[PDB]
This record gives sequence, C-alpha cells and structure tokens, in this order.
Amino acid sequence: MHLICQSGDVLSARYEIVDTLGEGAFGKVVECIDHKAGGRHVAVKIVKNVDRYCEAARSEIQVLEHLNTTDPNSTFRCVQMLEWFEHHGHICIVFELLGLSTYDFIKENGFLPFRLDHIRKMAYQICKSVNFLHSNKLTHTDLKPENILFVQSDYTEAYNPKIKRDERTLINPDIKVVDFGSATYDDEHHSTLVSTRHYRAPEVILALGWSQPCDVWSIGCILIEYYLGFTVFPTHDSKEHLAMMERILGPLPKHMIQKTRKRKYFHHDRLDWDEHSSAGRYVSRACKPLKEFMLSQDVEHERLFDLIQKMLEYDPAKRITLREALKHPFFDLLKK
Ligand SMILES: O=C1N=Cc2ccc3c(-c4ccccc4)c(Br)[nH]c3c21
Ligand SMILES: [Br-]
Ligand code: NA
Repeated sequence: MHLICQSGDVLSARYEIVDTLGEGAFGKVVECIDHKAGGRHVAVKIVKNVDRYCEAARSEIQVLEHLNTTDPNSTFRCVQMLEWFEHHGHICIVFELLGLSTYDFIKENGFLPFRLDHIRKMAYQICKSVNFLHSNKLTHTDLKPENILFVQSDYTEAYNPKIKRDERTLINPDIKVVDFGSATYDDEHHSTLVSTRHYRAPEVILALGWSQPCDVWSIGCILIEYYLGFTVFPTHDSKEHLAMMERILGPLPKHMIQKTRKRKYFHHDRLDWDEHSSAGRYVSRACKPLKEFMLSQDVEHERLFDLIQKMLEYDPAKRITLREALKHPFFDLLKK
C-alpha cells in the first residue's frame, strides 16, 4: 500500500493525494484533490488488499448506497460516500472530506475532555445518527471515538491559567458517523466478536448474542470518555474488562452469567477474579463507581450521568433505546 498512498500519487486519473488522515487495521484514509471537480478536497479510504478487509469494504459500499439514498441530505449525519474504484488491486472509497476524529482531537489536546455543552450537542447527534441506523434494521457494531468525526475541527487556542497550559477550544462541535464496514442487518449473520474491545458490550464479551443495544453500550462508553478525556476500560484482557465493569457498575446479572458459553471467566457463577492480586488491586484503585467520576454535582452533570448509567445497563433487554435517549432531560437545553 505504501507504494501507492504517497503525497502526490494520483488515483484513478483524478484524485491527487495530499496527505494521510489516519490509518487503521483496514488500510488508511488519505485527503485528496479531486482534479475533475475543480480541485475540491475529498477523503479516500484505501483498503488493504486482504480478504477480510475487501469483504468489509464491499459491505460498507452496500450499506452506504442504502443509507445515502434513504437520507440524501445527511439529515441523520452518516458520512456521504461519493464513489468507489480499484487502484492497483486496492478497493478505494471516496467520501466527503471531514475534520479530525473526536479521538484525535482529544489526543491532540493532551487528553483533556470536551466542555459539557459540546458533549450535549455531540451526544444528541450521535444518538440521532445511530438511531436512524436502528430504524433501518442496522447495528453499527464499531462505534468509538475514532469513528465519530467533526465536520470541522477548527479551534481557538489560549493559555488557561487555571490548568497552567495552552488549551484548544473547539469552534463547531457538529459530527458525522463513519465506518460502516462492520454494520450488520437484523437478518444477516452476526459475528460472535464485534466492536473494538474498549467499547464492547457485556453481551458481546459473554457471547450471548447481540443487536442494536450493543451500539447503545458503545455510545455510553464514548460519552464518558468525552467527559473525562480518557478511555474508561483501557485493558486488552476480557476478564480484566469484566472486573473493571463490576467496579464501576456493580456485579453482572446472574442470568447473563448463567447463559454464557465463556465459562472460563467464572467460577460458581461469579467472576473468577482475585481482587488482592496485582491486577486486582490496580482495578480497585483506578476504577470506581460510575458516579464518583463526576467532576461536579451540578444538575446538568447529574443528567448526563443518569443517561450514561442507563446506556451502561448490563442487560441489553433493559438498556435504554436511542429513541428514548433522545428524549432524556440531558437534552432539554437543546430544545426550544
Ligand atoms: O474525512 C473523512 N471523510 C470520511 C472519512 C472516513 C474515515 C476517516 C478517518 C479515519 C477514521 C478511523 C481510523 C482511521 C481513519 C479520518 Br481521520 N478521516 C476520515 C474520513
Ligand atoms: Br483523524
Ligand atoms: Na466496554
């Protein structure tokens, strides 16, 4: 891929590569000049020439033709796909050009959180967008801050005496949702494993089956990360992940424990986790009950945390739907 994704390379006798916007497992996304469309900049996803990513790219193209036809104006803020082509055996998907991902903005700003009023707007848009998917018999399955992009990531920058550091303040917090290569229709095969680990729902970890509610779980994780500026379940070990969950949210429901095929995590229907081991003391000291993460007792913080708590309901059958989430009091300040 390195040989065809360089600055200056031309794709499909039309798109001149400017630079790389980001890289993933799948390949990379590059900003290009569209020399046919008078020099307009676009984003081109160059997909690795590897079966699993080719297949996901083909699936993404189908999902986006469906979504972009149903919502041609992007009222529901899914990214607009413009075209696709093949270039030296790589599938390339052209999209409208967006700004930084919400993840990169956090990272570039030194892992500082977003302001609450921005979180409120971003959350509403994310819920609206994913609800539109949920209304069309789709589950995204891979929601994460890297897949939520600012329409424009421009910021103002000033020294802030309070934290004795320069600080970027986002100008326009409008977002779009990207990456529909894992999105699954209600009547299609469900992989056992979905979502990036940190955003993965307990029903997925426990291999209990999943559907739209697993997106809601991922959104809860995203919102807490927007609030705090860091990932709340940063581990790569499933058992430790579940231990973190229990410290933050309390014990898993017994019926879910009883149903799982992943017997290895449990012993006599409780998590098989030594709280006094090294890893265990770390989980106790670093994690804590969800509400203790609040940085203020002000009612707007309480409202956000009530919503996050409901999104992080363990039992997916009881978890708040995005339809209900859009009516939550946290969003009242957006409404006339
Ligand atoms: O500007 C864009 N218009 C569509 C699009 C899709 C994915 C991206 C990404 C991206 C996201 C996750 C991992 C790697 C890259 C960036 Br950063 N910019 C993108 C755009
Ligand atoms: Br980015
Ligand atoms: Na998770």
